[PDB]
Amino acid sequence: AWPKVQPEVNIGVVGHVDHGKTTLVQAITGIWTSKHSEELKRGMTIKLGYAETNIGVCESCKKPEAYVTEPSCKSCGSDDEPKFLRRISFIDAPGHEVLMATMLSGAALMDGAILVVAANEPFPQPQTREHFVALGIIGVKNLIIVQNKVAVVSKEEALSQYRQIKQFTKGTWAENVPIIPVSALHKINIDSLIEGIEEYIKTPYRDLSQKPVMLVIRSFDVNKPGTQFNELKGGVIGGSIIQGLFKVDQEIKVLPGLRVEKQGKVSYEPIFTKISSIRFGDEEFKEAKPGGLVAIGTYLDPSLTKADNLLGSIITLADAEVPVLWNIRIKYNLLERVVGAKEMLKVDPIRAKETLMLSVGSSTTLGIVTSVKKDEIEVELRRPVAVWSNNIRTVISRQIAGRWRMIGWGLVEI
Ligand SMILES: Nc1nc2c(ncn2[C@@H]2O[C@H](COP(=O)(O)OP(=O)(O)CP(=O)(O)O)[C@@H](O)[C@H]2O)c(=O)[nH]1
Ligand SMILES: [Mg+2]
Ligand code: NA
Repeated sequence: AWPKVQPEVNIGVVGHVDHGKTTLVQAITGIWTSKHSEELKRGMTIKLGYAETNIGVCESCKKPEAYVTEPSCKSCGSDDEPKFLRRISFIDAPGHEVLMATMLSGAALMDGAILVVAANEPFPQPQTREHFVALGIIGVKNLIIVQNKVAVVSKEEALSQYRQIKQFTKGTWAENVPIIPVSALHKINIDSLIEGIEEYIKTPYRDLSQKPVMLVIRSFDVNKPGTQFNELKGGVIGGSIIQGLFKVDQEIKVLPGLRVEKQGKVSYEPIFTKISSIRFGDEEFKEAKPGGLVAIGTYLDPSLTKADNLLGSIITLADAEVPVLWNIRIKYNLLERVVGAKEMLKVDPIRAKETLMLSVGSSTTLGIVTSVKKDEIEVELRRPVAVWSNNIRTVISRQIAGRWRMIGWGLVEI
């Protein structure tokens, strides 16, 4: 039988609005990632979506069909069990331009990515570009480009767009990135995509001796309403471990922590707690490593974790030394153009006292520029940010025409 293990790798799913990211994840995993009522109602991804699957291979059968997502080789005429390869998981990002920040958050959790390009829409759409560039900037470079919805266009049209994609990636880090055509909705050529995932998105090496750091994207109260107080379960915090590993019963802290109000005056203080449980999907474990989205059960009052209250926090061991900063210095570079805009726009240089949006790990924070130089800016933040290492990538956004747009990136210097 196949072992029950945590996912060992995170694959982002990005691309322009309605190009079929969520349906693609469903075609691969059998799971629809949209869990929130507002998402199902409006017909869009809003929060980061998540889904897991095992990946195996039928060793006597021919590829790519030999690749499977369940322990069966019957589809190639074998009664033998397929060889288990690994468990993988998907970080399903929203495509809407207004939700770019959320994509950025998700990108901090990705080991690799699939860029979904609809074959029946003109390439390259604004968020195709913005997500692509974001991936490059952040360093998520194990990329597969998927042409989705090919079953509604002729082979000729698909090939025309394929040529466009090669032209686009030529001269960039993605020049030799593979392009794989599928229909997510009708489940066509999915096997080729699985094969591509095995070939192009290897599980990266993990140095488990590093200090444990988890980036937080979820937090919730798992109690049913009208639950008896003496049966109230502790708050749960969800996210991905980007380095090291966590274990049940470890003393941990959430940084920057909780918002404290003292007569209108606002500060943040670390939340200290203890790991009471560890879960990936429907399975419980004793330890949690990079790869997958983990649910950390704690002894926290559920009111503290309710409704993603802790989104953008990090979790570390209680004794870790981590700067929590209300001002940061960033060694930066700007893009030439606002790639996410419908109409072409040049990026203006950073101006003093300008308000910018900074993406750091899973966090998104507004700040005011207090110093501008050619290679460096300094920023006074509205809320503090936890900086767990030197030279963490940040992505810089500017409000253009009422919309926050990515305009550059940098390294947080401590
Ligand atoms: N014809 C066809 N339609 C598809 C395919 N994949 C998705 N769609 C359609 O596109 C629409 C949006 O699909 P969805 O998977 O939600 O796209 P999405 O990119 O996740 C939307 P968002 O950007 O808000 O997260 C749906 O009507 C869906 O049926 C496909 O392979 N072929
Ligand atoms: Mg979606
Ligand atoms: Na990564």
